[PDB]
Amino acid sequence: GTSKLKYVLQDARFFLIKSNNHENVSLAKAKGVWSTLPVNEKKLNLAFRSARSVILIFSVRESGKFQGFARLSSESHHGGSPIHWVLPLGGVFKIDWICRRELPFTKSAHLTNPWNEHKPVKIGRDGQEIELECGTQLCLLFPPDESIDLYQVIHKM
Repeated sequence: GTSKLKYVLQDARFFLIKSNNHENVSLAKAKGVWSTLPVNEKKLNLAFRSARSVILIFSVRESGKFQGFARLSSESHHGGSPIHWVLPLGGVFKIDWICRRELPFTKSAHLTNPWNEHKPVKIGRDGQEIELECGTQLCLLFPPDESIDLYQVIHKM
């Protein structure tokens, strides 16, 4: 169903994450981690303290798709196990995946983001915030990921 998903997204904040390659998203999906440039790191840390859920929605540049979405489970921290990103960096955020399935941009064409001049939600720099209603509807468009159990995510809220 979609009910636990809606509960997790209630009053969440949403951020568009743009990755230059698939390898980094694959690493994030396998290890449950993300890292971003300091300007976005500071914004995500502020959001994590201020909201019940902070949701990252991932898109690989040139792919024409989103690759899934995840919820922050920590602020950024240094000194952990190093991650061999493919680089073109601040701390590491732990994340719990909510959906690991892809969504083509063709299916999000009816959603515009008020915080980016009402451009289609697919358009945005890495770290662009997505307004609550746009972000909720975007997450609800993804195919259901029946491999994930949101019971444990709910307990971290």
